[PDB]
Amino acid sequence: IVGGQEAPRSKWPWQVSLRVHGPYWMHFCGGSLIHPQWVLTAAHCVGPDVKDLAALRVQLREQHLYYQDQLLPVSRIIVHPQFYTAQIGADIALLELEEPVKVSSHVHTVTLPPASETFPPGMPCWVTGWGDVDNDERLPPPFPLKQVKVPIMENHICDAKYHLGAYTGDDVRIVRDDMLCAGNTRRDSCQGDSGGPLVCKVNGTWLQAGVVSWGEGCAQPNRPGIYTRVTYYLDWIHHYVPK
Amino acid sequence: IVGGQEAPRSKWPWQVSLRVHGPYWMHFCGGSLIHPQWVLTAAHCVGPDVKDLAALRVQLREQHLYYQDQLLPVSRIIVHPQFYTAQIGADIALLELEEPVKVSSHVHTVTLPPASETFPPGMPCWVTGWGDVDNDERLPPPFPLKQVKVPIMENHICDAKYHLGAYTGDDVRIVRDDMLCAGNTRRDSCQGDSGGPLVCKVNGTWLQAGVVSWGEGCAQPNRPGIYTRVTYYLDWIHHYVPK
Amino acid sequence: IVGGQEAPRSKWPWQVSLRVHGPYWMHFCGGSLIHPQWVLTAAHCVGPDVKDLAALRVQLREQHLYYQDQLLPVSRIIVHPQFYTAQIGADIALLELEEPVKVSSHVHTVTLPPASETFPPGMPCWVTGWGDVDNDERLPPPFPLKQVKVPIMENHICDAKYHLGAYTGDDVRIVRDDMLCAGNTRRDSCQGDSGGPLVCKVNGTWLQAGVVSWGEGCAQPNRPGIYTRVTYYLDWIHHYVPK
Amino acid sequence: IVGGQEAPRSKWPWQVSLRVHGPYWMHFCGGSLIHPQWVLTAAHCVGPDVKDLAALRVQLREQHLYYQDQLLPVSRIIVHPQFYTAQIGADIALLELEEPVKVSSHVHTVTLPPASETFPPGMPCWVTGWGDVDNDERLPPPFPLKQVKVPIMENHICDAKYHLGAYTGDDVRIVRDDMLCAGNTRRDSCQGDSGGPLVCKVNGTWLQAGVVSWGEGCAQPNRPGIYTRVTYYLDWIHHYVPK
Ligand SMILES: CSc1cc(C(=O)N2CCC(c3cccc(CN)c3)CC2)cc([Si](C)(C)O[Si](C)(C)c2cc(SC)cc(C(=O)N3CCC(c4cccc(CN)c4)CC3)c2)c1
Ligand SMILES: CSc1cc(C(=O)N2CCC(c3cccc(CN)c3)CC2)cc([Si](C)(C)O[Si](C)(C)c2cc(SC)cc(C(=O)N3CCC(c4cccc(CN)c4)CC3)c2)c1
Repeated sequence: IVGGQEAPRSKWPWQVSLRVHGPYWMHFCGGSLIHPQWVLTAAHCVGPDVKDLAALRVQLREQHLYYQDQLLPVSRIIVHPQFYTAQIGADIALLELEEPVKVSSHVHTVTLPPASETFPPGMPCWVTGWGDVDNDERLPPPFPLKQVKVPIMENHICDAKYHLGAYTGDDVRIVRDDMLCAGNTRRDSCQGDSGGPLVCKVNGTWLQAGVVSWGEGCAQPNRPGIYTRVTYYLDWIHHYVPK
Repeated sequence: IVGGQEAPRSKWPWQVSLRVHGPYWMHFCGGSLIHPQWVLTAAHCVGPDVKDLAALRVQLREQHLYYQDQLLPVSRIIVHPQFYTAQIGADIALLELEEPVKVSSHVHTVTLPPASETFPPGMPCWVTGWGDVDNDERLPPPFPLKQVKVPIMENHICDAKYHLGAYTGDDVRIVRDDMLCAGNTRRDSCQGDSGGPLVCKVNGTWLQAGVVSWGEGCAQPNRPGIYTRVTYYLDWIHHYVPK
Repeated sequence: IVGGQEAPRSKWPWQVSLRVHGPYWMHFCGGSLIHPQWVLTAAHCVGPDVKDLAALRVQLREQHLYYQDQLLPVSRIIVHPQFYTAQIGADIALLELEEPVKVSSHVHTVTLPPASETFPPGMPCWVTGWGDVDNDERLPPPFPLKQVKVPIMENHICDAKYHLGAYTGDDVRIVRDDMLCAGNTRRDSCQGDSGGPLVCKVNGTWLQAGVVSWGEGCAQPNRPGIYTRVTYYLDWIHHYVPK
Repeated sequence: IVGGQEAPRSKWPWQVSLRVHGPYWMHFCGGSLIHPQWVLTAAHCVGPDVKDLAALRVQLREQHLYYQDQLLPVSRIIVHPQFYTAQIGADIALLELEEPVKVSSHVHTVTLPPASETFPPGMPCWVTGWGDVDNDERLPPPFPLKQVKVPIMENHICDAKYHLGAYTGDDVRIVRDDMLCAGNTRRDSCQGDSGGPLVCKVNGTWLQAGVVSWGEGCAQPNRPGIYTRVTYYLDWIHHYVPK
């Protein structure tokens, strides 16, 4: 997370950390708990190549990475079948846990948006995670969960920005319709935040608008953060995740 | 080049090395001389973001990088306006030299196929360059130009290979019609060979079939080298480059 | 610590971590609390070149680095004036804290041997720290304090081992009289354990025999861990540190 | 080499490159040819641990590293028996080739000094090699041999400089009598130059005064280059090398 601050303990009870087995169970991506037995993340975190489930664990909301881990194994990885890269799109995946988790005030699910929410500019939205705090700059020990409030920008404006300084033709769309843009040169998500939630407070309720997907670097001029737009994927999600 | 050998000095007289200004004029990509004043390369070598022309140079056929350079300035970079990443396609670009080269025995142009050329599956073709000799293993000093023989394959087969051990749906296309595949777990192009030529000798004439574009790593199981298919962009190339 | 395990929280109440200012207060060396206001460490951790006192802090006994630090400022660094490199010797230093620590169950001083103490060859001693778990392999998060049991050996034996597979003449001394050796190919101190304590329980009392100083790598054949011999510098230590 | 320039072809016909076997025969140190079958280098290049001769080669004077190698194997490594580290001293070694080399105007031996030469300040002296051109900055391709003219400074002045900014006691000698000091903040030897020659022109004849040994970094204030003083080691050399 570029900018923002350490999250209070009482916030974002749905944030998860994904871990891969190596010299230690290392954090490589975020996620969100959307049901007691399902985690929502980015496909590029766990694909497009098939991975060994045994080498994967999930860790539920922790204030500091690694310090009080209780790692949960995963029975299934479902990756959106149109996923190949994040720039093409469908950067979205589901992790099914081997057991349903017990929920509490500090660990519980996030609400998905109804299909028709657009998340226009000026909505209040936060992104969270344990990624880099700037380009090629890791989150320091003790690895506190960070949050940063990020401005949403309309897709056609974001797409036009991405064309600035580029050879790509103006009519060749960069930012796709299944994506959402947010952030600026002070406030952004970054590497290690992928797969985590962008959430907005609508009519009193926190809703997941996006999954951290990609960008050109982190907090660079005219290159805002790109997120998988969750509304585009609700039917796919509900094919696997009970309501 | 993975699984290759050093090229004899009489061969590949069209090969070029692209150089970027830092502590020295470092090689970052290959190219091919297709006209006395024009180099054909990959877009991803030089875009999608516009970079400074003064920081770029071209080096013509050389047995050993850096030893006896004669570096040529570039007057123009033309990047296909559809390019944004290699996986989406249109990974092709032209460099116009400030001067025509005085062509010779050691240096000369490669012939581009006619639009109708069907390079048959299995045809033995050659890819050349100064890239990595395996995954994350750089070509050692003294940086001899390498060559490797690689069998062309049908896009349908290469697509189906990319889908083995992958979550991507089988009907979702990974290898596209503007691409061409070649190579296997012993023979392949690699990082720093990008932009460089895949050539096939067809009824006795060396034709450029492909531009080194991308892959999942180098020489991995079921992940052949992917090349921009030259016949596909013939008209765009001829829009700028004289016959 | 190589070939060790995580220390129980009741043990090694004298262990300290030295911290240097960068992007965070990074651990670079261990130390031992030998008086409420004094830390014993290795000179090479802080010299031979004079560095800024404000960039240094001390952290007292902690189960996991970084998690719940309470960092203590240092009012003075005293480096043995004979020190220039560990191989020459006099690798020993004192840090005077700005304040006496309020000693307790969890935090307290280690006892230094009397000048006459002959720690016998073979005696089982313990070395503790947050250093590397093998050559060029850093202690993983969450950075638990480790311990390992290491047999003391006679300098004459350790010297002769250092000379095996070496050009150094057999009469030319490598391990010196102000040094003490311990460890084997399974058990040893390592990089980042430097300055930290080698302790032996002698007729029921934990005495500090050594300061982690140097070695040829960690846990290599015929290259035991070398430690500054505490009895040797007792008078210098007592020149500054009250009984 | 820090400062100075690429050496003309016609100079330093006695410079050698030492190579270790890995992905390629990589340069790790210099040396000088002092007899057709003997090379003079620094012990720390090839010790103090016994190394496998088969993994070692010597390369005689080359204008550019790697480009026209003819590597020679070594039958014997003789390391000064008092060597353990460079700061202790006796940083000197001999490589015996399996065959005597043929000498020419471009490849031939350097003259050793008579025992009584002191090489006082103001003598004109050059150091040569293929090392780093500044701290942690490698010599770029095409790796030209560099030279730099360096001022000699008297041992007691150099030793006093090394004490400046240090904890080490003023009467604890840092720069030993078997060493020689040369260089300043613009002109110095560096990592990869070790084992190579410092040579001075005395009464018309080029003489090797030093072997590149150590220092604190390269071209830092008050930290000039330190060399093994060849006059101290002439009897040892002549025990092995015919006159
Ligand atoms: C199977 S597709 C694929 C393959 C590879 C791969 O294996 N490669 C590349 C191809 C190479 C090659 C070359 C020549 C020949 C051959 C044939 N054998 C192969 C071998 C090695 C690598 C990638 Si990759 C994931 C490494 O893409 Si890019 C680093 C070039 C990339 C592309 C883009 S598009 C503008 C942005 C960024 C980038 O800036 N990132 C990634 C996203 C990060 C991020 C994360 C989270 C949030 C945000 C928003 N602030 C940003 C920031 C850093 C990075 C993709
Ligand atoms: C002012 S004295 C000095 C200076 C430098 C330094 O600045 N250098 C080296 C010389 C270079 C140079 C070359 C040519 C010319 C010039 C002149 N311009 C300079 C410049 C860079 C470096 C050192 Si240094 C600390 C980097 O010594 Si060594 C890496 C060669 C070394 C020497 C020895 S002696 C056998 C062992 C190890 C080693 O294996 N270690 C260190 C100890 C560690 C350790 C720590 C704790 C416990 C244990 C026990 N298992 C082991 C393990 C790794 C390492 C010391």
